[PDB]
Amino acid sequence: GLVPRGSHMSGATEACLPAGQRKSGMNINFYQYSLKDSSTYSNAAYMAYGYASKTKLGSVGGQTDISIDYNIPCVSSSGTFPCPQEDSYGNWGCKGMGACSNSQGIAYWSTDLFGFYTTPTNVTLEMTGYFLPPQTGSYTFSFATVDDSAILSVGGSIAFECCAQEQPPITSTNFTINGIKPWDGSLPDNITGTVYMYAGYYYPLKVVYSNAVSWGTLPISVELPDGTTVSDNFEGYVYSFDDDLSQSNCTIPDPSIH
Ligand SMILES: [Cl-]
Ligand SMILES: [Cl-]
Ligand SMILES: [Gd]
Ligand SMILES: [Gd]
Ligand SMILES: [Gd]
Ligand SMILES: [Gd]
Ligand SMILES: [Gd]
Ligand SMILES: [Gd]
Ligand SMILES: [Gd]
Ligand SMILES: [Gd]
Repeated sequence: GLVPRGSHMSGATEACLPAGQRKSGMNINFYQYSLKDSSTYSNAAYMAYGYASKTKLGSVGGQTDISIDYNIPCVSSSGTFPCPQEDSYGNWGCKGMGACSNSQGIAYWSTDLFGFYTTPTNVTLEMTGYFLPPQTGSYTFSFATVDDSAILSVGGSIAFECCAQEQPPITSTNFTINGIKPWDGSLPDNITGTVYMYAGYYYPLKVVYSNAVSWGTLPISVELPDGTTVSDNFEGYVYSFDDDLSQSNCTIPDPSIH
């Protein structure tokens, strides 16, 4: 055949070719989330778009280094230092610091989330941008763990619409990774999702992350078609573009035949 036949049942992931000035990194938007609310973020509609109905706190652009690793303070005999969760013990102390005098269960203010001053104990954030595959093939995105609730979505009309990165969130709940905190309690370290991508196309990427209490954690990785893994620092892979709703040709519904 002179041409490829295309993915079966138009199953290729939609991608984009935005024509404007590319910027390195993802945009991060921050939204209010209530301390100790362990229910709101267990709903798919909230995690897909509902988060943006709460007050927007602010934003930071140009972020390439995207994993979350937030540790609450331990107010200790020798001063105040962040405590790795695995080093916390008793009621409570932090290994190497002694007993901590402060509550685990209050809000704490910090810039650790992308330099933005907020409460990482209780917040929801939305990361948007475009993933640029350097290689054609299967990419496997993963969260190593999820504390508390998160989704990852890849593709036009799944993450967001082409050339419209800055618009209000779309309603798609067809998540690439569903790390939504279960009602039942529990969940494993499905957690991963696979997308077949064609080199040189821009794939919309959305990550929505929430925490209700204390520690927050979301280690983000992707396994490339060559079997190597990129973790935390996605520089060279993620980009933003200012909205251009007028760019008629921006959406590529089927990169497998374009
Ligand atoms: Cl601290
Ligand atoms: Cl100790
Ligand atoms: Gd990092
Ligand atoms: Gd951190
Ligand atoms: Gd940690
Ligand atoms: Gd940080
Ligand atoms: Gd669409
Ligand atoms: Gd947490
Ligand atoms: Gd592999
Ligand atoms: Gd803009």
